[PDB]
Amino acid sequence: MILEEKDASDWIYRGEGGANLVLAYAGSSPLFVGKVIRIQKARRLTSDEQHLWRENNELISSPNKEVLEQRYVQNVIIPLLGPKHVDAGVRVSVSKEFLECVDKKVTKQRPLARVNAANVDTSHDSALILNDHSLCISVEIKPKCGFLPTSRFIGKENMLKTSVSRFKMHQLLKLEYIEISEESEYDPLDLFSGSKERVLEAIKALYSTPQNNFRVFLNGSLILGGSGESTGRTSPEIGYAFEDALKGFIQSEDGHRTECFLQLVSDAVYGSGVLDRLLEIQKLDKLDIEGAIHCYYDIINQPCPICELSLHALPLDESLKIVKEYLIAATAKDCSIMISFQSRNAWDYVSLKPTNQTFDYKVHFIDLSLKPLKRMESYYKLDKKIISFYNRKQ
Ligand SMILES: [Zn+2]
Repeated sequence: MILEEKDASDWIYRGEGGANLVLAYAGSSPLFVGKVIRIQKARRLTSDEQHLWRENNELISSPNKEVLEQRYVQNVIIPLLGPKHVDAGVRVSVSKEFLECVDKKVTKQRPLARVNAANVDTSHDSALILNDHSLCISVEIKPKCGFLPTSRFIGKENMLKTSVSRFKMHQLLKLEYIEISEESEYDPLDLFSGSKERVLEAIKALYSTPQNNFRVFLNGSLILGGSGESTGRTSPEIGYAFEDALKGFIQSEDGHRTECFLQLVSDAVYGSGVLDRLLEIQKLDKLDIEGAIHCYYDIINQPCPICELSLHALPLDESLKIVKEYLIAATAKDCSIMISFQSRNAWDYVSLKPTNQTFDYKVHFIDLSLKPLKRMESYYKLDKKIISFYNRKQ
């Protein structure tokens, strides 16, 4: 396997983040049918991190960020969340001339949002081939953190943290900085509750105010939510079009499909059990950032600007493990959930009782980033800004 210039006519632009481009397969080859390709963009491990991750040697010995992320997903994440819901991808060889071709294609096809985005990195010789999770109604949920901290290291001035989800508090700061059109009714505690009624309530809230937490795809094309944490509450107009976009797929009368869809997503999520395993990893944040931040300053060997005498007394081994676990928690807190459906016709699944319909589903965790050690400082600063603002507004 080696991709090159004539193969580049087989891939269409799908999307991108800050670091990677995603192209979908448009060709015919039984090899890449239902596959996407992840290509590194140009930009322009540290020893501490190498010391922090020393346990997993392959990770520290990775020659580039692509390999680093794959092995983090494969070697650190998969043992925690299980292979069933995580696709780490298959590395493929790529030629410089393939990449140079993809470059020209991306600059011509990128949406307006992305017209000045970074070039493809043409020095690279590898890309990642992954299953297309959109291929089918696809539902992407960014759930955020689903528990309330109880930590001893949370001081008396910050006690609302013990009472009010980090998400709900953040909404107020977002609304202050004019980043959202209004407060979302979504509560992660509901979604992670293990309660059927509460999950459905969460899904309805996500549908109503998607922000950047709820997107729905038809065959990989956005039919709800999308670019705009800033885009507002689902309007009559948007609601109506979405209802119609569901026609044929959900077999109910005009106007009733949306409610069946929401039920379907709710049943899939609760049924799958995927939130429980995710919640466990979020809870690898055992101390709260207000605890874990002290351990951080002991790893980078610097006086602590926060000072918790006992956290600084720990042996180095135990500090490394705590930050390590916080950082893995941070992956789980910031990942997304992709639920893919297809309807069975009369000739893992969910049923709708009024419809008499059946739906295959698959669930994957996506967006599983390795968090750089240094980010602890910004984890702390954001945390301090969130609570003081909520405190100030109470
Ligand atoms: Zn300290």
